[PDB]
Amino acid sequence: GSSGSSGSTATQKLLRTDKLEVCREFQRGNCARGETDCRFAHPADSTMIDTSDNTVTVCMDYIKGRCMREKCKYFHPPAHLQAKIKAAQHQANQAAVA
Ligand SMILES: [Zn+2]
Ligand SMILES: [Zn+2]
Repeated sequence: GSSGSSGSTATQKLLRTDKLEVCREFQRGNCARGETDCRFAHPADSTMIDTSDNTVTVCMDYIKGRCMREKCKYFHPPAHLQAKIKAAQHQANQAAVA
């Protein structure tokens, strides 16, 4: 076979929704809005963080309201947030801009 047509651009082609951008301030302890008034998730453990993208996985089950996965090892976002994501899946209208 070809075994590699071409690698001009080094980047995959896909998109996920279970990815929360970890805050930069909180990490050091500067964020005042907190995971509550802050859109970015605040990892308390700060262990499942990738220094490559700086994003944490999102528990799909939990989002639905029932999280009983096997040894759930994903971040659990707050209520306000949990929704922000849900809406995305369920076709709906968007609010104005800030
Ligand atoms: Zn924050
Ligand atoms: Zn979970």
